[PDB]
Amino acid sequence: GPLGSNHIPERWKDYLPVGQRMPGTRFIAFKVPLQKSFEKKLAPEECFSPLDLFNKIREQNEELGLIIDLTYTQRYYKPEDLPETVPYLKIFTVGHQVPDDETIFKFKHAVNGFLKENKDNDKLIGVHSTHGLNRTGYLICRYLIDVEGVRPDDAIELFNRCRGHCLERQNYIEDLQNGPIR
Ligand SMILES: [Cl-]
Repeated sequence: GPLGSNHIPERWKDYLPVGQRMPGTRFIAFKVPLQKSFEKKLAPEECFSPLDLFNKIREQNEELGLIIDLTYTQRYYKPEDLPETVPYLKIFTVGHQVPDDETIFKFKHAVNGFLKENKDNDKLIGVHSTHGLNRTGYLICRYLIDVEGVRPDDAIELFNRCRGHCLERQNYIEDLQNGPIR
């Protein structure tokens, strides 16, 4: 049979696929869409493909202008397979430590480079990890705190309310609340 991993990440099925766009920002968070080979392991209602991602964005009357992918554990999809042409960036966010400073800067640079080129539209920066929750929430909130001067608890609350789930990792939360501006 074909070569290619296709295991469903632990807890992936448990999360709402796509959050609401965060008002006051151009962020939106989602869990990783899965390419076709994964679907052998899913019920139809559990599937969440790249097509489903774009459909759900459209349902909100929004449009992605950049995808930032934080994942590393498997090949989940190839950007060139996305059914809409959208700028893409991989930023590997590995393991469970607070994302390192290089990762934080690469995130900020990607966001800022997108914004500076899109001042006549409201296209979004879509950010995903596996669950679209922990690494995603951390980086979004770190951006808001550092770049926009948002109080950490206000960033976390906005992220949580829009995502549909609360940021879980306590070390991430603690760094947001008490760690340094990068
Ligand atoms: Cl991952």
